[PDB]
Amino acid sequence: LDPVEFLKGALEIPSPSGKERLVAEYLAEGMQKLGLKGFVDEADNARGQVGEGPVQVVLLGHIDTVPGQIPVRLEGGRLFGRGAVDAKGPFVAMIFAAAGLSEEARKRLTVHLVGATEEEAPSSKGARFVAPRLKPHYAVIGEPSGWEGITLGYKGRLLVKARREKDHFHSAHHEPNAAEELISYFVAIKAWAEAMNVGQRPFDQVQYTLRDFRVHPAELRQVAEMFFDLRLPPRLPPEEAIRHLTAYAPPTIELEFFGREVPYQGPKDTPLTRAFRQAIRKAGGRPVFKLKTGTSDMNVLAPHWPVPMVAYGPGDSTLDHTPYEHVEVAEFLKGIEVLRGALEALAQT
Amino acid sequence: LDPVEFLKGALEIPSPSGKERLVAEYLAEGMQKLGLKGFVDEADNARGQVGEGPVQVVLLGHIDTVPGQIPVRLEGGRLFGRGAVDAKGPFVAMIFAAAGLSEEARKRLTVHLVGATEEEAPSSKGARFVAPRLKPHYAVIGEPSGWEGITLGYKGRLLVKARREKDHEPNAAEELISYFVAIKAWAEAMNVGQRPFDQVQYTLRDFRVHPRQVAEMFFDLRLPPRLPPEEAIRHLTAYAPPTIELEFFGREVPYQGPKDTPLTRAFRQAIRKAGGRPVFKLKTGTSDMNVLAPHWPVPMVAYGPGDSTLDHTPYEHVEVAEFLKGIEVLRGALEALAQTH
Amino acid sequence: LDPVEFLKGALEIPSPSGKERLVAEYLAEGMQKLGLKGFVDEADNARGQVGEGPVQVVLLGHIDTVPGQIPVRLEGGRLFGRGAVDAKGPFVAMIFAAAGLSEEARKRLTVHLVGATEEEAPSSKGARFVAPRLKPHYAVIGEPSGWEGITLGYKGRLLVKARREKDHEPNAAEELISYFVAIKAWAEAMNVGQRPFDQVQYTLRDFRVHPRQVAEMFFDLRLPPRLPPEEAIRHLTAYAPPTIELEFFGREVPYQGPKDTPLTRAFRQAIRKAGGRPVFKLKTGTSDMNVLAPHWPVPMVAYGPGDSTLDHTPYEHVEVAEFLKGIEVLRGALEALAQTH
Amino acid sequence: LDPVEFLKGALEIPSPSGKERLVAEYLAEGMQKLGLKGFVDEADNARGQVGEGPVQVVLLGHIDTVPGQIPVRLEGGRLFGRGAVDAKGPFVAMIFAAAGLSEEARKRLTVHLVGATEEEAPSSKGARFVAPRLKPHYAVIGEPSGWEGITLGYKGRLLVKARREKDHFHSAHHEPNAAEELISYFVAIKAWAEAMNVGQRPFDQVQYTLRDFRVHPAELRQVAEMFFDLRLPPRLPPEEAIRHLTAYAPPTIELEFFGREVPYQGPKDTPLTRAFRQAIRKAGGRPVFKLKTGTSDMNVLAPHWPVPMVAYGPGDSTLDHTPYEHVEVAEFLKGIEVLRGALEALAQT
Ligand SMILES: N[C@@H](CCCC[NH3+])C(=O)O
Ligand SMILES: N[C@@H](CCCC[NH3+])C(=O)O
Repeated sequence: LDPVEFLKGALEIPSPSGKERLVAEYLAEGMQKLGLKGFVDEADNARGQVGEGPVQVVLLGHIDTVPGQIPVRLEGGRLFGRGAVDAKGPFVAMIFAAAGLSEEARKRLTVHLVGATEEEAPSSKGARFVAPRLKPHYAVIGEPSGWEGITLGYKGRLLVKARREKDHFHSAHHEPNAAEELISYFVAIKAWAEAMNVGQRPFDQVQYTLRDFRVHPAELRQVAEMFFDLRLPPRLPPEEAIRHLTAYAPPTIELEFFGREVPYQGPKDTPLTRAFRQAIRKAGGRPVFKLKTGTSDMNVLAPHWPVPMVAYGPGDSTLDHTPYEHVEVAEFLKGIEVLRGALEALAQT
Repeated sequence: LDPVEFLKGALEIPSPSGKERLVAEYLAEGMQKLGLKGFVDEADNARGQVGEGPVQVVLLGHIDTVPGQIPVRLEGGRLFGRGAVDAKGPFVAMIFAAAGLSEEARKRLTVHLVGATEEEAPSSKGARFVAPRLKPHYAVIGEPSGWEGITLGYKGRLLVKARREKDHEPNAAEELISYFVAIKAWAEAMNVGQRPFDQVQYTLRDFRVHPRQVAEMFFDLRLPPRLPPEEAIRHLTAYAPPTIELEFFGREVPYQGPKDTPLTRAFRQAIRKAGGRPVFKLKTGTSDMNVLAPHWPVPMVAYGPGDSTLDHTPYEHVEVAEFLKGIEVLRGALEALAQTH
Repeated sequence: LDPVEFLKGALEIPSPSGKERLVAEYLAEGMQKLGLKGFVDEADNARGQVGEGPVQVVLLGHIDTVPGQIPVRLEGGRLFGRGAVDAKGPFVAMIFAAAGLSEEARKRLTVHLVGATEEEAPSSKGARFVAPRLKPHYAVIGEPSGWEGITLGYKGRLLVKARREKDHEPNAAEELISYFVAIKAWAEAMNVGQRPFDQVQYTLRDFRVHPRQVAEMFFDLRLPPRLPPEEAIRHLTAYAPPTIELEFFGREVPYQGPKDTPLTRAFRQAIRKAGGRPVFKLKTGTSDMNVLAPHWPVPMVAYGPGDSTLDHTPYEHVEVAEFLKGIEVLRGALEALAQTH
Repeated sequence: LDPVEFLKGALEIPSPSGKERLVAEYLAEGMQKLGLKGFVDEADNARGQVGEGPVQVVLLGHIDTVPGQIPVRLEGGRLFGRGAVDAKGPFVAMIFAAAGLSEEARKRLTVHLVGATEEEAPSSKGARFVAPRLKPHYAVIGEPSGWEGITLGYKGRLLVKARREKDHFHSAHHEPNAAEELISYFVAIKAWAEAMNVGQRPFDQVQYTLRDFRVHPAELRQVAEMFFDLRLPPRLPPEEAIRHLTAYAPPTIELEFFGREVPYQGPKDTPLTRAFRQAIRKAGGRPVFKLKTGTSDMNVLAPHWPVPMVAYGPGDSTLDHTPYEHVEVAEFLKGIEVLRGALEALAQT
């Protein structure tokens, strides 16, 4: 069973959020064959396990991707595919790493593998299913950090739907219509963020994105709806961010919040962090700590698992969600090498 | 034929822009019966004609409405329905006023009746159909002035489609918002110290986002005399970088006619005789008056019973008493200017 | 002593906050002469006292003004000057009303007169000096209500200094602007649908830029009952990142007293007897009523002749007739509540 | 006469705008000694000349600096001083370059040197004095481009003073006061620029800077004043930019415009451009074309001299106006070398 050919076959199985079963089965097979006792759980996660040691470590990735396949090709040193980077590659690298684990290490560690479902959706159903069922001492989240990167944190998230409906009236009267009231709210949110962001590094900025806007063709009534989202710095968790957005909203506007995720930023010096620092050096690289603008199951899991936790994976995260998503094979391989080393170093304490 | 019941039956026939034929039919029927030689023209306008005299008077209204039907009912002295005020009401008032003209006036005037199609749309197809097919000495536009009101002017108009196309920092939609916010701030600065007729009005009609990335906005400007379409277009294209593509359509010139005119004097007398106090008005929407001024270089006002603040609202209605006063005023004004000739 | 000429002489003495001594002197003099045992206290307040009765009534006004002297003149029935309305006028009206009290009332009431210092400043030093030195059963605050007007309430207040300090993309000044623009947008959203008394008012008082780079702003908020100082402070500090430093001072609680009270009833009678129609008012500024409510848990209103829209303007004046009606109303109200006791 | 010691002595003579005479005299001396016939003109420019050829080339720098000396020290390979980079170094490099010119080149070229006054002020008096007096075939503007850089353009400029005065009134009334009306104008300008800048590279963006804001302590009247400036892309020259700012200003606001400068962006392939491309290669570097966000006498002179023109100078322009302004000596020297080569290559056609 070869790392890159196993990944390729993973990439070839489409797995938009909610439709992960086929790939879970595949990942579970490969894990069965590698001695990781693979299976597919009640949430359709790809599950595995190796080792019998008392130190519980969870290697948790996600096996869903954003919708829309890209044809898979190995060409040059680059493997192309939806999920190459985000994040079938990272999770497959977890699988092979765990598969090549020392007897010494299978003595100190019990390593649980979770290919989580619906990480790309608001639910994170998969990570949430597993949260009350595992009690790790350490957790590694499979998201692309680059093979030399150790990511220490990810921003939180808030999804907002805003709505205005009112009686229709002539477009020449000075009173704003429903769409305009929504725009004006959004503009107020921009102003709020600009003030909130003064002097702040990107990890500490409130960021917003207008995702959708719809206006009903008006007849008796005007209806407009707006979907936006925020990426949340540590200083502004979701419940605080809701109080702010609510205070900036006039009473004419209906708000619905969802996809609440808390930010997470872990300390620079833990057993886990040293373990990866050492493994990247062994593998011949220069480790760099990273903080990421995105949101991951690290945010989802932090409230449940009060333990040292980082995110690691080969590949370049700026290829998330693009039509030419790919990883360098040599990077993917260094990725496996780093995961194994990190586990071994963990076991050597 | 009863004025109010005839209007009611007009309201009961949906005539959203482009689908005016059924109601034109009904209006033409009614005009036949009244001795107004009713018919439907090629542009599906309701047409009628009375009189033989040398001086041509056009009473031009419109018979399309914006969409959304209001259940038609008579209740508490008010007739409710889409078009009650804008502008089936005013046109029906024109029909009945014409129908009761003295034989004295029918020899001084020839009076043409046009229930125009597509006035609520960018085309104004209706009014543009008859523009070169009639040669008025005077013209009255049927839009709600209030029964004691005579409307001297309507703002011009410009419609705009803005488009932005990108690749998946801020996205196409957000960039269109920045444009919209700048044009708003521009309009506020241009408007400081101006009365409503002299203000620029800038409205977002629609905003469409398509998950490359692409977004469009449609805007609707109403234009004061100091800022006609080609001027407004120069500002807007100047504030748009080449990356935001603008399309212009629906251009109409503002119009504001003089306070003292034979038409104007006729209506003030007609109004006083009907027991009211006449009041000049400038309207902040746009009308077929704007479409027609460039073709008919003649005295022109807009008149009709009803309160224009109900235009396009879901409780559109006219007061019955006021509607009847509309009929009376029209007839007397028509009468007064037969006397001046 | 003539009321208007006495007021005039008061206006003619500058009393910007902190420099009230000369005019307190003059007011104390005048109160001596009137048999009101005039003096100047340690906080430089103008003080006076009349009556012997068990029920203490405080007529408290202020004698400082904002800076900028207006040439004092009597002209067209109007007395012009800094303080004419805010609030030398109301206090002088209180002096003369007290000076003409019946001997019947002088046995029911003891009436204290305070021309407070520094009411225009954050300190309100004056009113805070007397707060624990008097024990009123009722209190009247001398601020322009209009002669037919009785003021039930004034908004609270919060002052803010914002500072930003950097190294020479956007500069410190611009970043302070972003904060200001956000707090404005916050206030507009909080105010939608609220009457003025229930609105938050957010004013830029000063903006200082010093070419590291450093800039400061000073803001002045007026606060509705639903948003007192400590609440307003929680919003503002929440919307400020740590990089923008906020200082709070000048906090005053909003106050809005009940419509039906012996004080309130007294003034409505006094007003009717003076030939006017009494009207409750809520004022959008801040006053010593706000400073004093927390100390004097007793019925309280503000009253004085003059139109408060002239506060702080360069044409500040009171109409002479209205000023005299102020005297009359005050006296009658004082009289009416001696009768209820 | 040594390049770096001559520069050092230039840096030691303070020359804030308007007070350049002392340094002009010094620069003129050195030019006299080097055979460039130095003198100080009616505008206090440092003037020189070398060569008798029919091809007129002007090497024009500026000898004024922003106010505020920094103590001069040669330490490490770095020479510290107000003007090291902007722009006494560049002009001194012009002087020594011209001084070491071939006989072959003094035959084809007449090279005019101008150490212009008041370039850092709105006037640009010095460049404007010289504009009607020289008819170059080529012009090189002495501003720091880096020793490997050839700058092809600089943005234009507009200075704006805005004022509002009105009758004073109570701070609790909803009507905005004078300072607030000015802020609101500025905010409108921000919105205008944000829309103008959609999709635009920095050289093509309208940029603004609030320079000062004053509010009179109000007594009978409110007075507020605001000073800001714009850096102007090629698509928006100063007269167009005035129409825009004026349209966004309500009639209550008084505007005064000044320091109008037109943007300039020259073509990539001219005799001058090839001449510098070749000289940087000879000197062992990789030439890069640059467009700059700042404004220079290149903008001032372009309308007068319809000829190929670039900006060149050793040093890093991000040290303009900072308290530790300096140039690497070795860079300064490469700078001279490049200027000479460029002149020689010009003469060799
Ligand atoms: N009267 C309608 C339509 C104007 C366009 C004329 N074809 C309006 O104000 O929107
Ligand atoms: N009445 C003044 C001052 C209020 C502060 C009381 N010490 C104002 O509205 O600004």
